[PDB]
Amino acid sequence: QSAKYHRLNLQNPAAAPFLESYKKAITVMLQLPPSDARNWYRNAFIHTLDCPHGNWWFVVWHRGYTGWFERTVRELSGDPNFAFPYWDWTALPQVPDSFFNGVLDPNNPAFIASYNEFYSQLSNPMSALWNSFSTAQLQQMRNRGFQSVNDVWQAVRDSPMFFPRGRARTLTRQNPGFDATTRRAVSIGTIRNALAPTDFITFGSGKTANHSESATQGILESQPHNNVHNNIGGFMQDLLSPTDPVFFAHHSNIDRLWDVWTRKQQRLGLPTLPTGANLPLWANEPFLFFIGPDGKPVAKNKAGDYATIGDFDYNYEPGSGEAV
Ligand SMILES: [Cu+2]
Ligand SMILES: [Cu+2]
Ligand SMILES: [Cu+2]
Ligand SMILES: [Cu+2]
Ligand SMILES: [Cu+2]
Repeated sequence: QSAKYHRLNLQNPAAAPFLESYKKAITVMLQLPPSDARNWYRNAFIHTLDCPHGNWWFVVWHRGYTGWFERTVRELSGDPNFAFPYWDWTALPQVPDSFFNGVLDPNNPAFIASYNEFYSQLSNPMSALWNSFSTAQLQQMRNRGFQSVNDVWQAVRDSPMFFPRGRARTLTRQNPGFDATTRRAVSIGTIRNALAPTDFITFGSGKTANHSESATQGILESQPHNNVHNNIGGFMQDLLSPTDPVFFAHHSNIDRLWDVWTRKQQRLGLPTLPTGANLPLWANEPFLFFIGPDGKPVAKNKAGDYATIGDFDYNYEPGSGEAV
């Protein structure tokens, strides 16, 4: 658990400068040309293109994506100590009041206001990106049902995934609280249920052949993760969710709950990952779309590279977890 960087509770007074650094980076990334892969919308589209939902690649893909984006925020904030604070929704079952301030709020006029402007600004860059894809990357797009960039845009338009100014979230500063179901989903009882499994698949959601396929889900994915996404509403209810800065605070917390689970398993001398023939099936899954803090494609392009915190070199201030 020794590490250079420290993911703190966003309610920790020592986290406050990191939330100001996050606002500085968001402003930079909204101002970068969408030819730069660290542009705010370019970053969100990595999620649309490659995120697994409803399978055993859930926690590990999100560990990869959050750790790379953490480096990008560190770089573009000029804050060399930056680490993503976590939203402990078990302790704070509401959108944090701090995420309604400045560019932490995706209704802020610094954000693209309309689908029309979004398409205008991102269409040529996303076509250029498509035209650059390797054989391997085009196979990932085929596995996801995308034959061209315009199939991605059809999904963006028809879902819909983009929300205009005033609708970027459903929850508001005045009424930021979760509904009864989502309050239960983030309750200490449900979190303890989420941590109880003693094998990776039951913890982290069901095995599939490729990470664009849907399977049975674990508690961590199906209850606190999914219910929080949908109760926030707007961007957070669909696959351009990382448009909302709170996405990374939500995922800092999910990743903390994984760290809690791994340490619980280690204490009991039980496996922390899939075992036997399942281990290479899981570890060898291609993750081909991550962007480093220099805006270049990353070398670490398989799920197994992200099994541990590893090179990302962060630890957690302890939060809501198992009964001691
Ligand atoms: Cu330190
Ligand atoms: Cu996701
Ligand atoms: Cu630098
Ligand atoms: Cu620099
Ligand atoms: Cu999520």
